[PDB]
Amino acid sequence: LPEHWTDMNHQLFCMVQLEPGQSEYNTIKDKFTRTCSSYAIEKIERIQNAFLWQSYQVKKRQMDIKNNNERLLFHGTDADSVPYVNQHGFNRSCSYGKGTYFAVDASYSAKDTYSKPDSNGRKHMYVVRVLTGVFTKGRAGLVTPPPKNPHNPTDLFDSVTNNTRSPKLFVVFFDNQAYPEYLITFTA
Amino acid sequence: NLPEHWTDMNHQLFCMVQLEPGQSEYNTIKDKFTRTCSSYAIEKIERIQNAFLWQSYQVKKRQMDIKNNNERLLFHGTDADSVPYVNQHGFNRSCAGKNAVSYGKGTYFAVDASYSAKDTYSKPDSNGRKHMYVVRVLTGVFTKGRAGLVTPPPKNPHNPTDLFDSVTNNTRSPKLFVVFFDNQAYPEYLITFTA
Ligand SMILES: CN(C)CC(=O)Nc1ccc2[nH]c(=O)c3ccccc3c2c1
Repeated sequence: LPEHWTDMNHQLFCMVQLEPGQSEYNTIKDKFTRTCSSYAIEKIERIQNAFLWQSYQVKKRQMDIKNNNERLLFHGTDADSVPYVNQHGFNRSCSYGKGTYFAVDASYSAKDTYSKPDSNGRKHMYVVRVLTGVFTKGRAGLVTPPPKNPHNPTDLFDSVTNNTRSPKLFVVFFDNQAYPEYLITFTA
Repeated sequence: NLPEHWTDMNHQLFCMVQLEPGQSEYNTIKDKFTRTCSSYAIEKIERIQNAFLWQSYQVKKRQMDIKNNNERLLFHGTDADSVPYVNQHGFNRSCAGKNAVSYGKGTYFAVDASYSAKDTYSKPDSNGRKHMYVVRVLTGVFTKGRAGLVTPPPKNPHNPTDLFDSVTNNTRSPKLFVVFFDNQAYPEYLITFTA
């Protein structure tokens, strides 16, 4: 488990609210305001999920071995999906393909369509480690990433993007490819 | 890290190992198959040695043993065309076929081999070969399913994140299980058989 995590008293999951003014809080704030300077951050929480982390890191080492595979991306969701995501992560079962979507810019996940405001006006987006690895442009109807070689349909790309030259979003089609690291609660 | 009974796979992240009849390993799998499919003939049995699928699955199994008898050895019949993909990548619910009677949108596994042996599942290729996997499936704690499930239901309606590990057709007498997550099943053997 990461050293910068706080003690979880032999628990496997906990949300650790960050302290403003500290490097950790500010680093995340900086990546958000970089494109969302008009929004007001209410709080930032470090998601400490021992189980999700384990599966993700296993996935990461497999990808490093099989091929710079990790990207820090954004994911805005409604309030109701937050509890599930904290515990279980991102599910494709819940358009450049039918997987989970993650934005390069926080501005993109800030849209009400994504970070849908709750009755109190709060919006939610995750700061996510995503295993984008080797990618290709996507297309609707993808249920899995395309094969690197059409004549070896089992060697797959790790993710897809909207535009390979200037990626603004990535899509992953498997469970343990995204780790929600922080949850940003913010308002207008 | 990998099972010590596995053949060397040097430099391979994966390989299919053909089993020898007369062996406990081959014979036992044959016995579980013929237990309900005595009318079919087994062409061959291959052990699936997938390093990555195994690692992920075992991490997932470790986690379900802590959170909660979570593993079942079940059958999965597929067409020939899905074999290559399942060997490398395992079972995908996004590519999963609608079951005749549906208890959710995930990958299905049978208790009896007789069930998976139906042409609708282990579809005969042009040569008449049928295919089914022997799978280690993390069923864990389960409940009766229902169509339109995209994940397992919560053990409790008011704590919607604490989920069941799988769903079945009948809790008292389970003949099939459905899993909705990627590494809850490891394809351990591939049974090729004929009429
Ligand atoms: C039908 N979908 C709109 C359901 C949904 O929840 N989508 C969703 C939900 C969250 C999303 N978060 C993102 O950062 C993002 C970035 C680029 C493109 C999409 C997203 C994004 C999309």
